[PDB]
Amino acid sequence: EMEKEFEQIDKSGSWAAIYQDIRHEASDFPCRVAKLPKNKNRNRYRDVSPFDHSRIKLHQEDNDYINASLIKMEEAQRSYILTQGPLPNTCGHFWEMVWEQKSRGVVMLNRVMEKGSLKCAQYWPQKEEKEMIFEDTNLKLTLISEDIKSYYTVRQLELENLTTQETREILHFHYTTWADFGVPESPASFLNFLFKVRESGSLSPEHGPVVVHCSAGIGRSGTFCLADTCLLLMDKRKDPSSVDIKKVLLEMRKFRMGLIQTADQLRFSYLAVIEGAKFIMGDSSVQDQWKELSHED
Repeated sequence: EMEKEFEQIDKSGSWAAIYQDIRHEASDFPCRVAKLPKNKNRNRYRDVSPFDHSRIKLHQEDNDYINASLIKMEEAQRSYILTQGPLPNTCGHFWEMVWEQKSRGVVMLNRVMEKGSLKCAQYWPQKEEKEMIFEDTNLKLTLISEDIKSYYTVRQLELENLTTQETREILHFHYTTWADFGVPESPASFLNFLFKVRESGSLSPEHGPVVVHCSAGIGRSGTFCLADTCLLLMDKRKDPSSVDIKKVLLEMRKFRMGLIQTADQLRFSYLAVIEGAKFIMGDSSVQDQWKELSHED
């Protein structure tokens, strides 16, 4: 039981040792494309790169590189694209990826400005009447509407391929109070947000993989994906005891390095999965309780 092990780790005060064990066991695969000289200005962080085997390729002749990884969870049958916060020169690439991969939702777990520094380009329009055109990838992006809550904002965007005039609705789920190298305010607040993404249809198999990013796309992004996958696995046979969280994280780390950046994020991941199990195991009313506890307005 993840709960029985959670209590053991807490009593031992061994979250740091557990977390370092995962670091030591994690997969190591080449990132040769990411390290090519011509891609240096496409990477936000020197030490966060996509593995070659799992990287998303842009469908263009010139340079197909974007710092983005396809995390394909075979047993859970869910996929995610994890990517860095777009740079000023990679916003067109970012939306090209969204188009080519047929994603329906973008989950953003950071703010543009965090700890007095710019963590992410302003890659979507903040005003309906000021749309964005990405000339390098021939895409147009319009803000359609916005639903602002206390700690998160949901936006409806229209993405248009200008070459064909095809248009798609993109949902943007923006968690605005989650500090880098931090944890959410509560399991309830995090799960309320996760179930909002789930409820929108953005995670469903008829769409492309959801795009998840923070600044580097590994820490907060890893926490989000790990909790979601763990809850989905539990859902499939109604068996909380069959879910080994550490092994799920290690499986995810076969597809992108560094997922979950602190021991307390790992610890939080356990808390979120343990609490979310109440919903999975038949207590539907807990979802309402999360929404109230989250004080979203």
